[PDB]
Amino acid sequence: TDPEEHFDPNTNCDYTNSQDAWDYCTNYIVNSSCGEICCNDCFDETGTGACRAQAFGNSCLNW
Repeated sequence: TDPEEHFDPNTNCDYTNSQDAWDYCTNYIVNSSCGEICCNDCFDETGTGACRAQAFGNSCLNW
C-alpha cells in the first residue's frame, strides 16, 4: 500500500505529515523509536504493512 491514503494515528503519534512520520518509522531518520510499533502508532495495519517493509528490510536491522 502507500502512506498517502493511509493515516490513522493512535493517541501516541505526534507528526501529522505522511512523509516525516513514515521516514522516522522506516529508520530513514535515526530516532530510536522506529520498527513495526512506529508504523502501528501512526498508521492502521494496512498502511503499516508497507511501512513495515521499509523498516524491516530497508534501513532498521530489526522491525
